[PDB]
Amino acid sequence: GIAVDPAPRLAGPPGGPGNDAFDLAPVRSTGREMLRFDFPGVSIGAAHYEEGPTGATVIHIPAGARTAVDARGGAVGLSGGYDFNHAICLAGGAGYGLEAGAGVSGALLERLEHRTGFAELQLVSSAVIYDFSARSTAVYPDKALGRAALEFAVPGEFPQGRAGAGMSASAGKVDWDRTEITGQGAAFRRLGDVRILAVVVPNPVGVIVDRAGTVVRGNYDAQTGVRRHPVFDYQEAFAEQVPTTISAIVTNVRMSPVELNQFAKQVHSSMHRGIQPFHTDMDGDTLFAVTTDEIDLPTTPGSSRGRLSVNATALGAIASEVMWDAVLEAGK
Amino acid sequence: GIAVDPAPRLAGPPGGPGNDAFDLAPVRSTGREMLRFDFPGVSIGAAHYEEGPTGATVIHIPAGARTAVDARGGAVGLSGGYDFNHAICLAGGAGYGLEAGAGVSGALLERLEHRTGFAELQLVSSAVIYDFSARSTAVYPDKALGRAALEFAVPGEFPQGRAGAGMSASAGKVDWDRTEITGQGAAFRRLGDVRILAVVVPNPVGVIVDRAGTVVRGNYDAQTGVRRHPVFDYQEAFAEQVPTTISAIVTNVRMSPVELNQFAKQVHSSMHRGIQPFHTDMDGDTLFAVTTDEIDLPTTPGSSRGRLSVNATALGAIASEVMWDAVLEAGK
Amino acid sequence: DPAPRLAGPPVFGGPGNDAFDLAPVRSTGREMLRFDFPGVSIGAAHYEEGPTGATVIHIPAGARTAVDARGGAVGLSGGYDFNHAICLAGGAGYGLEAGAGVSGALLERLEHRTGFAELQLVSSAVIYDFSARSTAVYPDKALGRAALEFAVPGEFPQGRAGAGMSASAGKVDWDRTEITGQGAAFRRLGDVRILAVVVPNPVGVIVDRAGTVVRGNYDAQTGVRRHPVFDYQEAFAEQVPPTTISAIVTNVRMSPVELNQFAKQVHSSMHRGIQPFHTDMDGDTLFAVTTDEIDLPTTPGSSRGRLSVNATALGAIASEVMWDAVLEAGK
Amino acid sequence: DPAPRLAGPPVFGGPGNDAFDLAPVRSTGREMLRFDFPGVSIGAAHYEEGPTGATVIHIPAGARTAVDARGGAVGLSGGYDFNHAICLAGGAGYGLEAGAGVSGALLERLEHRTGFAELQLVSSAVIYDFSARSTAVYPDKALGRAALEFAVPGEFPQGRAGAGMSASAGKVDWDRTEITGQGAAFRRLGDVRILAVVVPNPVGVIVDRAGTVVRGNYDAQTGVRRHPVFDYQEAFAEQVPPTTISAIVTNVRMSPVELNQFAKQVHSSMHRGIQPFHTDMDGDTLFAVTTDEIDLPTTPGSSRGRLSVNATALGAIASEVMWDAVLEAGK
Ligand SMILES: [Cl-]
Ligand SMILES: [Cl-]
Ligand SMILES: [Cl-]
Ligand SMILES: [Cl-]
Repeated sequence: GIAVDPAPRLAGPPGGPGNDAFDLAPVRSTGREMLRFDFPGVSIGAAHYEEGPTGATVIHIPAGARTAVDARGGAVGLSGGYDFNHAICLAGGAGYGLEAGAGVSGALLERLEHRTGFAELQLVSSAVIYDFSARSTAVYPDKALGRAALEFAVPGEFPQGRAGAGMSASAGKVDWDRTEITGQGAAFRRLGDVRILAVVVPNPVGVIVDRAGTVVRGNYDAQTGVRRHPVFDYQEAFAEQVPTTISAIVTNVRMSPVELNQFAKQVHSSMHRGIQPFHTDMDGDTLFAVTTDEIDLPTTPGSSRGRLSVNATALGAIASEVMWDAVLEAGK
Repeated sequence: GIAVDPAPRLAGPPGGPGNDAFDLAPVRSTGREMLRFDFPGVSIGAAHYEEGPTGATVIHIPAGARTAVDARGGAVGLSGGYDFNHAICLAGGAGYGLEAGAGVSGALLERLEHRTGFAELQLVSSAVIYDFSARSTAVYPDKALGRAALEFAVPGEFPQGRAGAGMSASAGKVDWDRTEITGQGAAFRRLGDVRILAVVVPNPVGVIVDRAGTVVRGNYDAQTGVRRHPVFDYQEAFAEQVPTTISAIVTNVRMSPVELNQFAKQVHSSMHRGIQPFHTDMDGDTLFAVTTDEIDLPTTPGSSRGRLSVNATALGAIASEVMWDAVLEAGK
Repeated sequence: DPAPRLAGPPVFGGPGNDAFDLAPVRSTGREMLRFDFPGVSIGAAHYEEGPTGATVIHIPAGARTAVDARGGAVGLSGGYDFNHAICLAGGAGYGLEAGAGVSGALLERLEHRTGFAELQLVSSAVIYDFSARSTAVYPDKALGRAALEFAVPGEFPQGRAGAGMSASAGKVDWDRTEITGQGAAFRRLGDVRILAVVVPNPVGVIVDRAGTVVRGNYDAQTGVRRHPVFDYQEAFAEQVPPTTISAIVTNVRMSPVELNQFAKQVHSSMHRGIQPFHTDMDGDTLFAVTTDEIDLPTTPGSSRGRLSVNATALGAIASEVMWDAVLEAGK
Repeated sequence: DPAPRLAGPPVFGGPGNDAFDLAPVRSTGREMLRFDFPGVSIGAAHYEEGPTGATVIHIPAGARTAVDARGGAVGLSGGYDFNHAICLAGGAGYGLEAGAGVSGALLERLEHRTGFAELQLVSSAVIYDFSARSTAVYPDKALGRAALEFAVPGEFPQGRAGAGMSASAGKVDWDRTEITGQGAAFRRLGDVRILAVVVPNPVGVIVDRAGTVVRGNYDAQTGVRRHPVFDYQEAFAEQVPPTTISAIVTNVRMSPVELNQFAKQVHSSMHRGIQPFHTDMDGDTLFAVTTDEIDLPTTPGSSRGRLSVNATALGAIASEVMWDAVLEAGK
């Protein structure tokens, strides 16, 4: 059970200098703690500019992996969106921060010795959060930051908390006076040979909610010292006036394109448990579902626990709980 | 707080005669209780065949209303899917049960005196659940049943429980030995002049879960007398072997097509709180978001409860809680 | 240029299904196309009282399907990724009932078995053909049942037959709209089979490969058909300021991604023979169906070129089979 | 038939961006199109070292946009429903970097303000143009910045210019692929303005309105271009068994649903001038952009017909402006 910290992390009231105002040196992000996991073939790197503060987080899978993209929000900021990726790049800096993905792409082209055959094309999908209201600069994750995240990527490690894309992520935006800093978060599970890793950068309009139904991050009211569910503010506002989260889930279980896409949708929708409201017009919510195609499900779905108990739906259910864990690490 | 009944309603272990084996007479469904609400312009009718047992539930809005359709599942059964509807028809009988919608359509053409100008076209969207494993007949909602639901429709009333499309709906299908009968369910809220009505026929692969996180319908294990979360069965199955919900939300608040579509997605995803897992490959999950375009939101979204507190996202949040209530009435 | 078939002014006011004792007629159209495609049957039925009809493609074994619903006024039921039949019909929204007739009849043939892997799946799409006649009659359950019962292997009745009974083209102004028809074409290449079925009811006109307008937007004042774009641009100079439903069925194995992209390609290709097309006023809908009997080779090469045997290539061949079908429809 | 411009065999092995001191060149192409469209600017820049380039449409006030991404190999960034610029580029995936250069330069012009309603939005799409040259050079940040800086109102450099520097057509076999170009066209009708920009790098060929293949799939053995479908069907007889990126910019107000359906229509219409099109091998992507300055009348009638002034009608006019653009590209 994740020990979330009850103390407030109000982001504060929302120009400022841009990138070239500074001599920007990428910092390898360590965050508050390192998650360690065992998943050969998948590396994660995180880098930030302290001058933002803002960052990027890169998932490198050099073999390339089949990918489904679930771009559910109404304000999505997305590059590539490919159904096969060598890397995924998550970044702050809103639409400007997609540039970090170009830094990754360029650097992978260089590792391939600038080979450009169709089958050699290095494919990176990027998505962004708007993290500018959480700080007083206009610094964004650029080319050099994306390359540095890629260079910093190591297998079996993830920096929890204020790190990479999560450096100035924040939640709960009915009013900015009640918005709190979140983080990024990851969690991982091995069942048999099955491996599931979840990565998340929740910058939601809504709030982070734990399995008991407590609001644990975002919409902190300084006048009461309490975090209410946004619906309460929304209903009072209506009674008076009338009259983004970016994520990845990576598994080693083979799924067809159709399965993987429905998997993506299932795990994504499940995140409305831990973030509320979710998939709003104001959110750019995007989830990447990625399989390394290492392990087959059985032909038939049966087990002592039910006829319909082993299949891609079952794995979605299990992966959804890994994701919830990741959202809670980010809000911790 | 909805007093769900803890007693089990196991559906039982899953041919049988079809429609014409019987002299099928539509029954006006009354269910276990009538919800009463005030929403001029929207009528609901429910009819069933006792011989199924199976039913249909029809939302008649004779003025016609702008509609967004969120067909999220992997096994959707849908007819029309129109962005403007005179009626919505929900039915059992799987794909065969879309015929009820044709019964509605034909009967509306007759009220219009068979006028067929472009602007006079009567538009009905239909969606279905597969409810055949809950009974031992092959009877399905037909033309005559849809017409009878339409004829039975009255304003300001909804039959809760085993009624209309919810007559043989059931939940929790990791194994059919643990599947329970659900129902249909509705709930309604008036804030100021704003009216929100929710209607739901949850026939999920997953289970119905209340606001405290208790599983309250589906995946009842007769050997333990308890309902576990499906994830527990799924994880045990994996450790061992390796190595549909149809709904409507109707409001009187004007929304543009773009808003209404994102509204649909938001409220739909929120239902993964009350049904888990949701939006799976095995589900045909479909939500209809409908506005009668009677009341404007304010131009600006501000209030004493926050700068971003009155808008279509806020209304999604409020409508999501009306929907949860409706899912709980269905599982009650 | 062919003789005109102007629809004439729409005479709304007329009797609907309940006013008649409606008798299904097996459509024979103007001529029969004969082809060899084992496991595919086609049945066509109409009511003279409309006149209006439905055309059903029956594939008993069931076949994977991709759906490209492109217009802004689509009228579609099911849209399944696996189908035992496809139902095309007039009657606008109301003709979606014909498909329920097919679904019901198939269930009876399956002796009312209902296990999740035995459900009989029918996708249906419709055209609005009310303006081309003076009744409110639409293809109902019984007419869908009749078309399935009338289905035989390797025949297709061309012209005013089934769903093509009252299809029409060229709707810049109703005074220049012409009756079309339904149309089919078939090509076999080694073991590769491609059947194209089409029911054009376009806002636009049918155009042949020389760029001639061959059906729709015929001006009785001048004796000549015009491309709609000439009417449109003149309309704009003056005032500012002052559906097609189709199936492509083949026996080549394609993955769901491949078949989907193939459906999109062939569908777009039809803007060569119908113009304009995929408009907000159309409900254009194409079903791509494969019986999954023949493999494409593992690599795409041949004496005709390195990227010459693949799904895009089939796309291109099928696009011509489809253009032939549209032209039969308009003939 | 025009003289051939065969690309020649792809000579992979060559130097990339880091091997050069890359100097942006303002593209002038083969000739300048001049037009009058207040509030729209176009800038084009290339590196000779590729050769490869980027073309940027700048709309300072920002404009509503619909995106139709149709191919099975799309390479797209942003895809926003509101844009201050559109960036088209070679370099395949890698050329999406040019758009980040534009985004960065716009931010500087906005003095680094970052409120949610002042974000500078750039959508970018790319073609793979590596096979048409012998280097790995791609349009980078600086090249995107250069094209935005080079932007002026009412000019468009036709031909090998900007993103069209190494665009090519006709990819049944690389030995028959021909260099294309980029192309634009402009039509004004009363106050109604329509600009069409296109960068065809199709697997298919460019075809004119008479149905002639005018660029791509040229056989040096015979001196003649072929429609790909002839190669494909012969390939199949033998062996079984044995991208275009574009913008349509107008000043007419359309609702988001209207503009979207309009984008889809115009995009499909391009299967008349490029064949095949919307294939799984293409990343075909079209941006429909409106400056929202002129209203369509409330009802659609005119002396040219009852349904003659509306968004479908604009669709049809814009489809011809676009075909002119493709032909300029291939010229
Ligand atoms: Cl576990
Ligand atoms: Cl309330
Ligand atoms: Cl049969
Ligand atoms: Cl500017």
